[PDB]
Amino acid sequence: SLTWHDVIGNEKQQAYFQQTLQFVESQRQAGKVIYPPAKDVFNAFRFTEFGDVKVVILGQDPYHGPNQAHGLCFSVLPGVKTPPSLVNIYKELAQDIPGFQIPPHGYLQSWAQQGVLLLNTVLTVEQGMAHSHANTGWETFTDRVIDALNQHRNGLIFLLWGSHAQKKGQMIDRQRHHVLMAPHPSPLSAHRGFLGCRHFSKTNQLLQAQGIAPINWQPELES
Ligand SMILES: [Cl-]
Repeated sequence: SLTWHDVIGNEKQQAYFQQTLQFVESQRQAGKVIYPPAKDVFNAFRFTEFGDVKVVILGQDPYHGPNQAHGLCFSVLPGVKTPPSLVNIYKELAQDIPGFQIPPHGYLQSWAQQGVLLLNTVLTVEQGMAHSHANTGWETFTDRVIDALNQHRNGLIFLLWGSHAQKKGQMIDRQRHHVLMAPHPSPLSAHRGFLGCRHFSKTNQLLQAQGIAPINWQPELES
């Protein structure tokens, strides 16, 4: 029943956090193209409340091209070309989940509505520049996010894809929470151990073992 407000609202008063927001705003004011739009930065928290989190998936940076990032890792809004990482996520789901169909869009917010926290560890990026906002304080913030989930929840499933995400989750209590590892679904590593990981069926097995409803991984468009 605890909310993000309850467990991490205190971050608003932290110097590092205020300095992160001040930096992003100054960059925007200077004419830097920063993604996602300001109104979307915290969408993962909007769409999966703290007490509602069942599954945590980490990304690193928001997508850095136009029309892509909207505040959820890996997702793009309807009408946008499915980026390479999500192409591979979808390929895995098609093999892993009976009856899953690769959708003609990349919008994953229906996963968030079911309790899948779609968290990037860095929450903004300058256009075309990977890792541009890596050392701005966002990693501090998302460290606090992961610590809150680790300490104040039990039985979460963390899907940690790639070395950055796995290092990010190094403090997660692996007895109290269920951590699943695979490489990043980017084409740079998908074919070297992500494809075949079966994380989506495994996640559902673990949820069912707890008496929790499994995720319907088939993404839905707005109605
Ligand atoms: Cl990608």
